[PDB]
Amino acid sequence: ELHACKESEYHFEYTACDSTGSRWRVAVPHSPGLCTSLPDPVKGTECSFSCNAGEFLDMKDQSCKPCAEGRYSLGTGIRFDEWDELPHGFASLSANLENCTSSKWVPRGDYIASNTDECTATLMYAVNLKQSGTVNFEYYYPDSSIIFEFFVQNDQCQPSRWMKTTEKGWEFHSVELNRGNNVLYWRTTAFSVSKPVLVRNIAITGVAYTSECFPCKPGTYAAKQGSPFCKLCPANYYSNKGETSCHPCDADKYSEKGSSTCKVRPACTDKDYFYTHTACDAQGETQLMYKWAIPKICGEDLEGAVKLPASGVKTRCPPCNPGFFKSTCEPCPYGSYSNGSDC
Amino acid sequence: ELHACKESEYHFEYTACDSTGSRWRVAVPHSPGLCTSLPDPVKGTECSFSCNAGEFLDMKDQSCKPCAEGRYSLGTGIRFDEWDELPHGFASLSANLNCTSSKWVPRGDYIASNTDECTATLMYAVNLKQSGTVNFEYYYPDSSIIFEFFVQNDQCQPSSRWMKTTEKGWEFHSVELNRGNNVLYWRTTAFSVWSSKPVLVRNIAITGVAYTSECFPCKPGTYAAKQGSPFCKLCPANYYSNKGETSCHPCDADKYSE
Amino acid sequence: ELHACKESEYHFEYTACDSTGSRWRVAVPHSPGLCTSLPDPVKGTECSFSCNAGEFLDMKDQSCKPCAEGRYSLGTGIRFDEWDELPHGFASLSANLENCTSSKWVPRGDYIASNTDECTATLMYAVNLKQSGTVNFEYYYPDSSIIFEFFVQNDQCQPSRWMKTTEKGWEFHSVELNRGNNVLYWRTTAFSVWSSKPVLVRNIAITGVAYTSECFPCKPGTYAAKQGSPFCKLCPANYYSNKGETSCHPCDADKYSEKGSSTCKVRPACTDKDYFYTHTACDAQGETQLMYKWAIPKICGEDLEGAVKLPASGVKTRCPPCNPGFFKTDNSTCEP
Ligand SMILES: *[C@@H]1O[C@H](CO)[C@@H](O)[C@H](O)[C@H]1NC(C)=O
Ligand SMILES: *[C@@H]1O[C@H](CO)[C@@H](O)[C@H](O)[C@H]1NC(C)=O
Ligand SMILES: *[C@@H]1O[C@H](CO)[C@@H](O)[C@H](O)[C@H]1NC(C)=O
Ligand SMILES: [Cu+2]
Ligand SMILES: [Cu+2]
Ligand SMILES: [Cu+2]
Repeated sequence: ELHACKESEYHFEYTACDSTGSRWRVAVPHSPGLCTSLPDPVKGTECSFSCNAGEFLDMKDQSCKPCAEGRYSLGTGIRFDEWDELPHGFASLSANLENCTSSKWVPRGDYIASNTDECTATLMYAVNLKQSGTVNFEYYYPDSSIIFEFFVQNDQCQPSRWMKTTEKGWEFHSVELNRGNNVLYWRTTAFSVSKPVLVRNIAITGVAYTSECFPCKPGTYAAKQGSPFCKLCPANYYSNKGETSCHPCDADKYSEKGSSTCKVRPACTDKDYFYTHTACDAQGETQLMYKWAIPKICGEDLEGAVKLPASGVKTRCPPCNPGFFKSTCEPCPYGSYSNGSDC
Repeated sequence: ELHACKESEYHFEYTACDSTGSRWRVAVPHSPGLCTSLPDPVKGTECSFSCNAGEFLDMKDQSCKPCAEGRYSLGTGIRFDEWDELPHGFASLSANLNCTSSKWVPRGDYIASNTDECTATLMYAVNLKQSGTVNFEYYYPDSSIIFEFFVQNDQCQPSSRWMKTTEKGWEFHSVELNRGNNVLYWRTTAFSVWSSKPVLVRNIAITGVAYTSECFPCKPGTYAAKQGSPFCKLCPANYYSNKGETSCHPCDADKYSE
Repeated sequence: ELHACKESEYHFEYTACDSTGSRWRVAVPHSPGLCTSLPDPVKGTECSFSCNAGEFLDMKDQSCKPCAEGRYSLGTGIRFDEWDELPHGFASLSANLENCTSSKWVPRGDYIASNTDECTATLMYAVNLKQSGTVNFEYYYPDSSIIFEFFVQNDQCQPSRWMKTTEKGWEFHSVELNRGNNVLYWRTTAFSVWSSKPVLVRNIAITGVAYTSECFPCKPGTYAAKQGSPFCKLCPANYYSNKGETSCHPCDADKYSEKGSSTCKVRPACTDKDYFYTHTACDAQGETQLMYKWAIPKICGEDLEGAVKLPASGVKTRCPPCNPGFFKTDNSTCEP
């Protein structure tokens, strides 16, 4: 009476994991009572198949496929790059150490920000790692006035906690996590003897045993298949969802790095160009050569825009730097002093 | 904020046929709100692609596949081999020429006509999307009863009318049909000569209906060996089988089976 | 490489209806392979959305819009107001009643006409109503010498069939139809031995066919003012119009226009046939004055040369004796 469903009406699904850990790849119709003669169940993977980053589990043949072009999988983990609001699951508990309740870890923007005043602002995440994994987050440590603590309390609530200062770049941090219900804690306190502490790209690995491919967000492009992270489109290039490559933008429009849509180039203003003076010539006269800022996003064709002023007239230089004798001054050797005219 | 649609979620489907006949193979999630970045629509068959008996339409590559072992497709047609009750769509209307009781009685293996002098009409109003034929096996043992099978047209205009005697076993008959809503009539009126054996009809097969159809598992007691079978062969006596079997298992020594 | 298509290329369309009756509003590019990231298909209406007369189904939002000005939608039905030739789908079958094959429903013009001679001329239409609907047709029945039969056959070809005679106006008729492949019949028999007057049928409108129609620009000579009009009103006399016209454009004085005329026609010069003579009532002295008048639909200009003017008349001429049974007074105004 019923049909014999083709490949389009029956989908593979895994049974409930037993005590030993065996699963059966049973065939299930998409809606009840639509077909019979389903394919016979076969042995599934032993409840621990974890596809690597950039891969998804194909049910037809139980193996990790390398995904498609322009799409990312994030693997058996999650990421918290967005910080417009507090991401779901994060608890921004703030308590006075002994009102600072209004002072807590605030979602400043692309990065979260710590409280500058003297208070205990804890950012806590409670994630149940089904598999052994690690956490990778980028933390900015501008000043030593506010201390940074990152300790993952374990499954039994059982507890090197302090993070060293970061210079120059954002730096990178990573700790190991076990299979227990690990609860991550990000807390900062100010001694009030300021510069807030910033956190970006919280990456927790070993969560769901399997993920699914995700289209690249606007402003992001992925070229090769199986990309754990979808790269960012360069400046002056726009993009959309699922774009394999960034489309070049028009000349009259300017685009920032990873921009969803192009923005019209405004007319150049007096603020755009900056004055400057170059070195002296053979006669001792320096020529001033006005320059535009390298993030030049304005157009000369548009009316009402001040052009780069015509400069370069040779103007006699003042006496050269002390300790330097000339008109290309060279460093006078040690043991001789110069005021700019003679050494 | 939606995951890219995997091969297992989106199910290819054809758009509504336009006036010219162009169709699009749009990709649709099995339930709304699941996927994004679905495969792009492509041109489909021109609203008239039909797969012969024993084949089905595979949407992935728009062509006819040979089905599989132990399954019959019936093609672009229907079949009414079962007669335990009156099949759906059949109107066993009987008009006096009271004879309300007399009509085409649906015996299990075959349908039997009336024996008395009452006009019993077995009507089937079927809409044929494609020009096809109707085939059936009619038993006509006695000539006192007159057997008429005439095809009415789409505009109800009448359209060889009578049938010949079927001596020496069941015979086979077939007439052509048309694009319209042909309405088939089976009628037998018995002359009151004070004497008859009712006319018997089996295996009504109408082709050209509903365009492509899907494969079905073989009915119990019937087996199919190779893919593409338009019908499941009957298992030999003393042997038995079940649904979907490619062969008939032998039976026990202390058991018999027709 | 392909780029995401702006709203100028992808058009919303409905997938094939399933057994339960659910559809998906898939966004389909106009030409294959031009874009990606198309809008996600959403749930459609349950395969039975029927916009009323004067409304069209908007794909952007699944609701019935009131159409635009100057255009009609005809609703979920069809109309057969044109009868210059036999409309497509109509079978004017003629058969002998027992050679009368020559007799059939002739498309005389804006109306169809039945056969005067003794023969059976059936006007058959086979329309598949996807929805329950009605048929509305105006029929003219001048004389009873020719009988009119209008019966609707069902899907199983299994059949009030006789129509009433019409006096004065064209009258209006309507019956009900089912969801089957209904076949409408219009036949006339001429059982009268001595003659005849043909039977006329106009404005056959069958509703409930395709579940949805599309707005159509109004034909020339027709204007539509309010949106959602299931018909375009005909322009009055001396007014011309064209396709999609919201209002009928007034014509020039030298040109005359019939009702529902696409283009104006130059007024010919007045001829002796245009005016008709007549005599008015008597005066107090018993003299009548004749006052020639132009015909009510007079079409001719006085300015054009070669046109005879309205002749000067009104000379008092003594009336003959008044009507029998009527006696005149001093004012010669006879009273009963
Ligand atoms: C105490 O904390 C509450 C919570 O934010 C705050 O509304 C209140 O102003 C504080 N009291 C002070 C600052 O005196
Ligand atoms: C008369 O017709 C009815 C059905 O309408 C039927 O049940 C009844 O048996 C008939 N009478 C005889 C005597 O057969
Ligand atoms: C009757 O005969 C044929 C069709 O049967 C037709 O062509 C012919 O004109 C008819 N006769 C007359 C007198 O019209
Ligand atoms: Cu499904
Ligand atoms: Cu490009
Ligand atoms: Cu066996």
